[PDB]
Amino acid sequence: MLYIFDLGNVIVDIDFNRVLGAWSDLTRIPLASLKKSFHMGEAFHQHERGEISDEAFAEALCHEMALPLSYEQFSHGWQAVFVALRPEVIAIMHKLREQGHRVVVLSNTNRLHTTFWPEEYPEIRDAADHIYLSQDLGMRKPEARIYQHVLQAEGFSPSDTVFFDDNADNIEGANQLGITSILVKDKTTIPDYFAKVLC
Amino acid sequence: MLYIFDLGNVIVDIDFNRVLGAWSDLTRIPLASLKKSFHMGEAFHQHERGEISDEAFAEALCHEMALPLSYEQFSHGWQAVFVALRPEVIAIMHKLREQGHRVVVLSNTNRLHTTFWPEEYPEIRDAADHIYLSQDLGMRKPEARIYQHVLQAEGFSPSDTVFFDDNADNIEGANQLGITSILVKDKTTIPDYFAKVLC
Ligand SMILES: [Ca+2]
Ligand SMILES: [Ca+2]
Ligand SMILES: [Cl-]
Ligand SMILES: [Cl-]
Ligand SMILES: [Cl-]
Ligand SMILES: [Cl-]
Ligand SMILES: [Cl-]
Ligand SMILES: [Cl-]
Ligand SMILES: [Cl-]
Ligand SMILES: [Cl-]
Ligand SMILES: [Mg+2]
Ligand SMILES: [Mg+2]
Repeated sequence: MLYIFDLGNVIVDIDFNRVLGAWSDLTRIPLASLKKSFHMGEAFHQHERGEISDEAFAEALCHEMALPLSYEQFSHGWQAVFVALRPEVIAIMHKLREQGHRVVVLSNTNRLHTTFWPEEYPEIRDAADHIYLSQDLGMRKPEARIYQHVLQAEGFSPSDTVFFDDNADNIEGANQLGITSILVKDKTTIPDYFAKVLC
Repeated sequence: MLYIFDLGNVIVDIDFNRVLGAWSDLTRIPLASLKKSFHMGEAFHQHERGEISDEAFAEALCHEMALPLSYEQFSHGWQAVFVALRPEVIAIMHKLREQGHRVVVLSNTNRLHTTFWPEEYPEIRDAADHIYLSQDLGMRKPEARIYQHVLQAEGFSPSDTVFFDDNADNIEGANQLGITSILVKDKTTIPDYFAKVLC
C-alpha cells in the first residue's frame, strides 16, 4: 500500500501561538492583538507554493499584524514554533515500511530559508520513504494536482492509497480522486487504525 | 507551606538537542560533532549568574564548538529549544496556591535578552506566586546563597519548605540547609507526592 501522512497535527503537534508569544516578547504588542490579527490567507498559500519569497511573506504578515520587525526578527520568532514528535506515529511509519508498504509525508510548509523546520528533523526524514513539500512542488493541499503528483511519482492508484490528515478540506481534495482518506480527529485515530493490523 | 519548583524537567520538558539541530541546519556541521562539543562549564555558570553578557556567553560556546555564527544566528538557534508544559504540574501549582500555600519557581536561566524563554511564558508566570531567576540574583543552584535568598525573601523556615528538582546536586544543596528536597525522577514524582493530599 501507499501511506501518505500529513505532518502538522498528525506526525507532530505544532503550535504557532508560541511564535505569537515570541513576537509579543520582542515587540511588547499584547498577545491578544496578535492572536486576532493572525490568519492564514493568500500570502500563506503563495508562500506555501513557493510563489513569493520568505521576505515577501514576512512583509505581508508584518503588514497585516502591524509587526515592526526586521526579516531577521520575524524569522527569529518564527523559529520558536512549538513542535513535538508523536513517537507512536513515527514507530507505525517505520513498521509499515519494513512490511514493504510505501510511506511518505505530504506537507504544506512555511519553512523559511533561515529556519529549522520539522521536515528537516532527522527522525521524520528517517521515518519516511519520501517527503513531499508544497514549496518544492509549487502546489499545496488540498489542490488535486498535489495528490496527483504523489500518486504519479510513487506509482500507485487511488485505490491502493491511504491518506491521513486533520484538515477536512485536505481530506475532501483527496477523496475527489478516490484516495482512501482518514480524518485525524486526535492522537488515537492513527494508533487505532493500525492497532490490529500491526500489534 | 512554601513550595519551590525547578523549571527545567519539572514544570516543563526542555531539550537543547533541538538547538543543536538548528545550528547544524544553518552551519551544516554534523549534529554529532555539536553533541560532543556541547557541555555546561564555567561560561554557563557565569551566564546563569549574570556575570557575563549574552554576547560573551555566545562567544564562549561558539569558540568551544567551532560555530561560525553571528550573535544573531546564535540567538536564532537558541530560540529553537524544545519546551513543553507539564499541565499536571501547572494545575497542582494553581491548586496549592488557592489552598493558601506559597508557590514559587527557582531557575538557573540562560535566557538571552533576544529570546522568549519559559520563565516569560504567561502560563508559568500565572501559576506561581514568584519566579526566582539566577541572572537577576547573581546566584545559581546549587549554591546555598540562592536557597537562602528564597527562604529569606518569602519568610519561611527550611522545615516549612518543600523543593522539587531533578538535579541531584541541587537537591543536596537544599538538604544542607534543612529544606525538604524531593528529587524529580520523572513525570510521576510530583503527581504522586500530591495525589492523596489534593485529589
Ligand atoms: Ca533549514
Ligand atoms: Ca524575552
Ligand atoms: Cl504540515
Ligand atoms: Cl511592556
Ligand atoms: Cl500541511
Ligand atoms: Cl489542481
Ligand atoms: Cl530551569
Ligand atoms: Cl551539507
Ligand atoms: Cl535550573
Ligand atoms: Cl553560597
Ligand atoms: Mg495537519
Ligand atoms: Mg531541572
